[PDB]
Amino acid sequence: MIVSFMVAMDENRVIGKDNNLPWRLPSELQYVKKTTMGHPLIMGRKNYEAIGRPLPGRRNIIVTRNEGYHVEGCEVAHSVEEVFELCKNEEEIFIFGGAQIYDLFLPYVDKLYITKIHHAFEGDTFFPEMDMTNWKEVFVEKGLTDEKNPYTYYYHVYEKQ
Ligand SMILES: NC(=O)C1=CN([C@@H]2O[C@H](COP(=O)(O)OP(=O)(O)OC[C@H]3O[C@@H](n4cnc5c(N)ncnc54)[C@H](OP(=O)(O)O)[C@@H]3O)[C@@H](O)[C@H]2O)C=CC1
Ligand SMILES: CN(Cc1cnc2nc(N)nc(N)c2n1)c1ccc(C(=O)N[C@@H](CCC(=O)O)C(=O)O)cc1
Repeated sequence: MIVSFMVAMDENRVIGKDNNLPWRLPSELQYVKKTTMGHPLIMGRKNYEAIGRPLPGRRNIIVTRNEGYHVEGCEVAHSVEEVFELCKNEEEIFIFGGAQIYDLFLPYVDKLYITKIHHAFEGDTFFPEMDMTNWKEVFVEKGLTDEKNPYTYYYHVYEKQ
């Protein structure tokens, strides 16, 4: 299948601060919503706890090592292979991150969905560095600024061959 990364990031690749986004952009969540809709979302359990609930219309798969972790409305995988085992006949798969989880699927990544925020937030979890060269870009577009989304941000999509 197609393994896709889906990340929002800072001009310095920052993706989170607390166990939370260092920003609050409701419109960003909607490009994200519409892109992933109808597709499994694989998210690290630390990511999940930052969302606190199952996101409708998609298979929510939560990656933990913890044999006893359960949340109603989500599957759980203790493994990259268990994730693939669950996504047996899937077409595309969205790695919804946590950097620990971006790290686990780096060998499998087929494409990239990156929002770039042009601003410096002082966060502490970063999106890992990626293949110099390789990935050819396929899509650029500018998002939506307003009171509530008061940062300049752009959607990007890359693909490797
Ligand atoms: N801006 C953005 O696009 C996004 C931002 N974020 C932010 O990033 C932060 C979360 O990222 P991060 O802290 O790296 O954590 P993660 O979201 O990657 O979740 C980490 C958890 O995944 C589980 N895990 C890690 N490795 C394995 C393994 N080999 N097998 C099974 N389970 C494993 C562990 O769970 P356990 O300890 O239970 O065993 C680990 O604690 C938060 O601040 C969040 O808001 C996250 C996603 C996107
Ligand atoms: C902490 N966080 C993770 C998050 C935020 N922005 C991202 N942005 C991108 N580009 N990629 C990600 N992986 C990403 N992940 C969240 C928090 C809330 C919602 C959320 O409730 N989103 C709704 C849409 C808005 C809503 O229902 O309130 C959804 O179902 O997608 C999603 C992501």
